[PDB]
Amino acid sequence: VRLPFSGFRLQKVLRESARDKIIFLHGKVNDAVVILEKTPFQVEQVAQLLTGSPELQLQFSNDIYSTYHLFPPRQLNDVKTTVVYPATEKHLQKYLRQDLRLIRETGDDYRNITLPHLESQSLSIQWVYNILDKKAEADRIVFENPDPSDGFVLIPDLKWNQQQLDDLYLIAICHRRGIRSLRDLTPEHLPLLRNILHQGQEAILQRYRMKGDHLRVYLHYLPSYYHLHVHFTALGFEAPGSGVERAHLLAEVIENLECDPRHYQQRTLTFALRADDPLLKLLQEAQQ
Amino acid sequence: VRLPFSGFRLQKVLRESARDKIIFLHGKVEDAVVILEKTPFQVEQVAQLLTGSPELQLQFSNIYSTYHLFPPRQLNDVKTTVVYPATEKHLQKYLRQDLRLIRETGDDYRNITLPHLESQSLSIQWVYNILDKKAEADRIVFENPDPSDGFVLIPDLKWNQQQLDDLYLIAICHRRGIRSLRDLTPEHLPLLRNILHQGQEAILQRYRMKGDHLRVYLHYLPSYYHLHVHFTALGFEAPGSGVERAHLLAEVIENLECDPRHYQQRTLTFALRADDPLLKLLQEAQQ
Ligand SMILES: C[n+]1cn([C@@H]2O[C@H](COP(=O)(O)OP(=O)(O)O)[C@@H](O)[C@H]2O)c2nc(N)[nH]c(=O)c21
Ligand SMILES: C[n+]1cn([C@@H]2O[C@H](COP(=O)(O)O)[C@@H](O)[C@H]2O)c2nc(N)[nH]c(=O)c21
Repeated sequence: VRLPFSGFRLQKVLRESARDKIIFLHGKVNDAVVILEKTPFQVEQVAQLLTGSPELQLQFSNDIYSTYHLFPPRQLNDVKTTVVYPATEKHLQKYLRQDLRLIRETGDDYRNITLPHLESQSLSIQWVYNILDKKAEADRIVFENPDPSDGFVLIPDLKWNQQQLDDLYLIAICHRRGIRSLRDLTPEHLPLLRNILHQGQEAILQRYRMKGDHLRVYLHYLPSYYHLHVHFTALGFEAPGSGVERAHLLAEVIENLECDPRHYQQRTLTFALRADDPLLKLLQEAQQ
Repeated sequence: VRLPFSGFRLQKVLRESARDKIIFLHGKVEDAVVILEKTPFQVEQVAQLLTGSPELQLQFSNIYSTYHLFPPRQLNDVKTTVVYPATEKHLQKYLRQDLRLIRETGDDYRNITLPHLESQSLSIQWVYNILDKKAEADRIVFENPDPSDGFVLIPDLKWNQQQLDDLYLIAICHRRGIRSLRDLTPEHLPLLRNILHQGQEAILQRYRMKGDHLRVYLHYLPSYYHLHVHFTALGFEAPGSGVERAHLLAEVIENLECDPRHYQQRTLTFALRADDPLLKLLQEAQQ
């Protein structure tokens, strides 16, 4: 009934998520990670509490709505506490997560700052080509249009174990090379984009029995690697990644191109960067 | 204080989630919805608890060890929201349902969605209360009182105001009759900009949070049909901030600048519940 160490000095919040009601703490002892997570409610305990006189403090009241701070008895307050002692530097590194900042990249900013900065790094996407010519992961191919210009390869995301449909996640990687991102799309890629959208959906209906209206289909701007690929996710599955600051629906990307051929070269795209990403600093410096 | 009703007979669990530790309850008291949500942690006060004497209880063990922790009163705050009297619309709104996506064309909005929308929607009495100062007046963060281009920025109902990690404010325009994104024309640009700029700058004044820490957007299919803009901490993955729901204000403004008839002509994408009559009406029109 005690911690495996004496005393706890907070050195750094490695990561928090108010959505999941969780925190990851790094504290020195006497190196150790503590993790605190609020628990699910039990229906009967809450219902029992609400027939009575719960300890409440009013936050506000408007018409039929009202909110409060409730301070319930012991039974509902359980915090799942996961300690990690000792902690190597590799444990502290895998929990660390950087604050994100928003950036609004005009078309000119892309050509002058982002693109040059990207060309100065040499992101190897050799792994992608190995999938495309089946040197790697051929067993995982769900569907393929083999057309070198307008085709693609559909594969399940590495983390989706495939044992349920709640969290269905696939990605489509285009066969054609040199499409770095959203920024390179023009009406020329419309047939490719249409193939991914409608053949991708038809593929998933066949393999997994999931209708098209159960699919969020999108690209990421700022993607993690620079060779066009599209995400197909179950709609019921909510993660960061389908957020508006990063996800662009393929269907809408296609319609933008049909209405406005130069949309993705001329228009301003909004995305988030880690606060320590040199690109963030370079875009800021150029915008003031 | 006390709840605005007495008793509570659980009729049904509308929605229950282990992921984000929240429960939505339909009770008789006359209907009421009572929402209970576990709260984010306060950093300086967890560090205090751990260094003193925690109340622990071993469960699993190995370097991985697991416990049940029962903290003192301060860390146990549960965000409690009551709708009372709840209407039939409230009961369906919060009920766990299978969601389907729909791509609503400009014509689908005029012939199907809007006429359905004009039949009925949730009362907007709370919005009129904020604007007329009969409720929540002492929580106003910034008001531009211009009838047409003005708004009131106020803490969202969802936010318990205890930490910044889940900062959440809404800007509600003073001008009536702007039901949603689909009514926005270039004449609304000065308003939308006022919300973007004056809204962000007010957040900078009050909370010291820069605008690049902020996600600022509208919901399409909003639950309440009187234009209002959401302001959340970027680091907060807020429900309703997914691409199938949220439209960045700065992007809406620029859409309007490039193409004046954008939100009347273009196809929007949103999710509807399976028990939503709108979904069936739209699906019949598209088959
Ligand atoms: C009844 N009511 C609803 N809200 C908020 O206003 C927003 C309405 O936003 P919406 O875009 O119409 O969709 P949503 O209900 O699924 O989020 C919500 O985020 C609520 O948290 C409210 N916010 C305040 N401050 N006061 C209220 O009385 C009130
Ligand atoms: C090296 N690699 C990266 N990815 C995907 O690309 C994204 C970025 O990966 P990183 O964590 O290496 O930046 C992830 O979502 C992965 O799903 C990869 N996906 C597959 N299927 N196979 C690979 O070997 C591979």
